[PDB]
Amino acid sequence: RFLKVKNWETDVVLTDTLHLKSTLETGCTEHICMGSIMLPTKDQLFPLAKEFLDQYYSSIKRFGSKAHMDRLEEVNKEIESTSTYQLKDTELIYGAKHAWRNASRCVGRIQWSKLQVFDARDCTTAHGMFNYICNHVKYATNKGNLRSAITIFPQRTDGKHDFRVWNSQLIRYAGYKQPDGSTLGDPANVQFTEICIQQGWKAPRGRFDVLPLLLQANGNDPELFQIPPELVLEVPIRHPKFDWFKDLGLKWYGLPAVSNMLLEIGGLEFSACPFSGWYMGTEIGVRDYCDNSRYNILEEVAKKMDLDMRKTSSLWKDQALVEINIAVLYSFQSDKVTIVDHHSATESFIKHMENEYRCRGGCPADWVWIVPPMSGSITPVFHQEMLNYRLTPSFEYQPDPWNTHVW
Amino acid sequence: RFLKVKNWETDVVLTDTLHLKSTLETGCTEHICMGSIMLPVRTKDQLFPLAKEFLDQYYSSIKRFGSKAHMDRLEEVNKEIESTSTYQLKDTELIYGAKHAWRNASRCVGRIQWSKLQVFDARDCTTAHGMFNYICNHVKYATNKGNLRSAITIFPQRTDGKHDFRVWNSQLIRYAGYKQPDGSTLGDPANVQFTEICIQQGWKAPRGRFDVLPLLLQANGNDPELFQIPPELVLEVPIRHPKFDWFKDLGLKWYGLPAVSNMLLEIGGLEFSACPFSGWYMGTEIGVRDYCDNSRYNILEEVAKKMDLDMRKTSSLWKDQALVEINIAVLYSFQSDKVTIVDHHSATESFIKHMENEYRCRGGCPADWVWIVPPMSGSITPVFHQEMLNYRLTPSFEYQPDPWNTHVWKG
Ligand code: HEM
Ligand code: HEM
Ligand SMILES: Cc1cc(N)nc(CCc2cncc([C@H](CN)Cc3cc(C)cc(N)n3)c2)c1
Ligand SMILES: Cc1cc(N)nc(CCc2cncc([C@H](CN)Cc3cc(C)cc(N)n3)c2)c1
Ligand SMILES: C[C@H](O)[C@H](O)[C@H]1CNc2nc(N)[nH]c(=O)c2N1
Ligand SMILES: C[C@H](O)[C@H](O)[C@H]1CNc2nc(N)[nH]c(=O)c2N1
Ligand SMILES: [Zn+2]
Repeated sequence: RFLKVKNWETDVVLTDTLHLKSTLETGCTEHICMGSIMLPTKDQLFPLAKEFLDQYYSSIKRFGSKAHMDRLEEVNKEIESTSTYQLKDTELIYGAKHAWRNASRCVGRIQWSKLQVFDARDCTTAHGMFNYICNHVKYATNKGNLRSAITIFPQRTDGKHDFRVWNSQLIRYAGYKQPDGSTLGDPANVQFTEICIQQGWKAPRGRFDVLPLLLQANGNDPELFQIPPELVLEVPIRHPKFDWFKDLGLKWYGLPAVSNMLLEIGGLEFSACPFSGWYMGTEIGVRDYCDNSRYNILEEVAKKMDLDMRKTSSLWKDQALVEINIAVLYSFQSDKVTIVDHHSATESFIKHMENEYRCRGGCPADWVWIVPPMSGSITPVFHQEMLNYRLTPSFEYQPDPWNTHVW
Repeated sequence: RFLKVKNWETDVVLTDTLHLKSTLETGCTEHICMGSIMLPVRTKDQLFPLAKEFLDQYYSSIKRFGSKAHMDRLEEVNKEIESTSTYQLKDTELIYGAKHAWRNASRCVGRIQWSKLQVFDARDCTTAHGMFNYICNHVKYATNKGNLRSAITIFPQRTDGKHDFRVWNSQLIRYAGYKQPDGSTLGDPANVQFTEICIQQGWKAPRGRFDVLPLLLQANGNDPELFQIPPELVLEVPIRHPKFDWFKDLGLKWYGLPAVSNMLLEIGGLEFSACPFSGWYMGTEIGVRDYCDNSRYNILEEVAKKMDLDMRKTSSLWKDQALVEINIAVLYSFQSDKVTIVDHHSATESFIKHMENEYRCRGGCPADWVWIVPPMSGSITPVFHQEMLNYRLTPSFEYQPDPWNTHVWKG
């Protein structure tokens, strides 16, 4: 019931009590751990509302006050009559910030209270969605001095009128399977690109074509919009020492912005809620560039470095990996686009954990995602025991809409 | 039931049924995952089902389930348990059990090897001196002048828990650590507490950076006794770098034989509290953890200094660059001296093939991702992208507390 987490580098032990407030299920049982699996009515709603409103009124030091009891009363009345309820602005803001605070896979949460919340609940059409999203993109980008933001579209009603952004991120590159058998662009995005073309997009057919948005308002068929090119800040990738690096023709975008997740606050479901921060360098340099199923660039880079690729034991993959990651960080920093390295981010997270343990009684953290995909044990998070559990408000994965949607 | 694991690089999906045979707990519940927690005297009544599960598993493995041999063995074991409160394994059952505890070790990336294990039966041992001899023989056999062979040496099982065999060393070969009055540590900081124990017990400490610790051995619940492994049996590798001539002057070396000596082997309900086992190293164990952990030899700074890297900001990735060079050096050094070692790319690739084989022939392969993924270059190894299921099968190796925390001193 009361649980200890130990840091094996520093011997610091912290005690977790926050997990007792956990609500949802983990995927694990006493017989099987699923820690490494990527995807493990009126009646239901009033408890969820009450749970949330209690935590909110507690946060503003007015728990069990008349304003507390009056709002619980009001939400209760409203669910009774209408089958749902509407969050106050103060509650929506609190809820969005806490969904981020509770996101166990996010190493960037020291920042959680500084989130700019854009209330797009008054949106009704796909053109409106497009407008809201351009404004989000411009605000968050801020000419390279990035600011965290979320834009929240209307909540689910009967579920036949869902707002969705069909894109997985606001900004992503097209992928095209070629006669050649190879893939041009991002292999992650082949299926979505086909949907875009099939819906009428005219693809430039290059290696870094920013995808159009596919927006679904009010459960209608999604429509296509292109983000103003001038709002998408991109960074050409060069290396501080290797002059040939630029010749690889690599670039990435400045703004990481997840658009396929579902935000749950007080039992209400916000199925379109694009959110953004800034990159940790490894995300681009290790994963986007070096995953065999992605741009898969290790081979080309190692060749330009003139390394012995004959045997795995020469660690050519590892050498080229480091360089690619030095290049990414240098390029963002030179163009003054906000980026964080995995050493600084993980150090920040350890501090955030201590804060959360001290002020909140714990911090749900998923070690499998928090530990960077390179140089794991030379980051402090590797040595830090973490407990993973699900608190609400939360961000949840949801299925790609082309499976749900009836055209 | 059926559980599926996906590999996100290949889209290959595997189906686990083996997890239905799991019994012990994981630490996890439907409300909390403890997948990153390092650490998440039997009665007769408990013992006969444990013996029976094991014997049914053994007899099935030799295609003799339900034979007269199988039935007669169950009867014989049952009678021994009710008569003596315990039982003895046949040599064949002991071998099978030891191999299976390895096959079942979910934190072990080297399991493709599991069926090649030399088992030394040391159940006739009675004294610390006897244990010393057995362990010397294990070291010499496993070392094989650099052509390393996996092995385990199994000392007598637990009886009343007051007569335990234990190796107090956590590994058979490890280096001393000495806390200095000024707060610095000489040698390996992981081994300071044990080093102080050896010293107190009468060890004459050379007080250098790589002093091989003496063995501290407990037989039959007695106070443990000190013994020095003959130095000519302890194979070591001086670490040098293929391109950097100054790497040798760091004065680094490491031992060739990784040999765990503090774990408990459970077979059919019986508990083998002293069961030292050894394989060969994966390079990162030394180059990443032993050399570069802040709490271990902590060489990153010195290496990066010598390399003249920009050390004013982490974003130059100086630590990452030094890290790779050190690991190249370890692999090169072991290879040049013809001492078995495997790189983390080779080891993980073989583990995936092993895992897929097991899913096909066994219905599963319990694996702990947190431990299986290497501590450098995680996602450029195939295991990073492989979903895994962790659960506990027996026979098994288990952690046990250090014996100095529990021992009743006789004086
Ligand atoms: C401000 C700087 C931020 C940093 C440096 C950061 C860092 C990260 C990183 C490295 C990941 C792993 C991404 C991956 O492997 O694909 C992640 C995941 C995540 N973060 Fe953040 N984060 C930031 C801001 C945010 C914000 C603003 C939110 C929400 C408001 C958020 C919620 C999440 C969620 C839900 C995930 C898991 C995503 C998934 O399941 O695919 N983070 N964070
Ligand atoms: C044959 C070559 C082998 C290789 C390359 C290898 C590889 C590894 C590695 C890298 C670890 C993680 C070490 C760490 O982080 O501390 C490990 C853990 C382990 N392996 Fe092996 N292994 C080998 C043989 C063996 C043998 C012979 C056994 C027993 C018969 C064994 C049982 C284990 C166990 C029980 C662990 C978990 C240790 C603990 O919890 O402290 N492995 N293996
Ligand atoms: C807000 C934010 C900040 C930041 N620094 N990075 C991000 C990364 C977003 C992202 C980019 N590319 C891929 C992903 C995820 C996989 N790593 C997508 C994903 C896939 C699956 C199967 C499950 C899941 N939960 N999430 C997430 C978001
Ligand atoms: C048979 C074998 C082969 C191989 N390649 N490597 C090994 C490494 C053994 C080892 C060496 N140094 C430390 C450890 C473990 C953690 N890494 C010790 C440990 C500590 C704790 C707190 C728990 C635990 N289960 N195990 C294990 C053994
Ligand atoms: C199977 C495994 O869970 C999967 O490859 C994970 C591992 N850790 C990760 N960690 C982060 N931050 N992001 C990821 O996409 C993944 N992928
Ligand atoms: C806290 C965390 O579980 C701990 O640092 C683990 C992580 N993964 C590991 N993996 C291996 N192979 N060996 C270890 O000692 C550890 N330590
Ligand atoms: Zn778990």
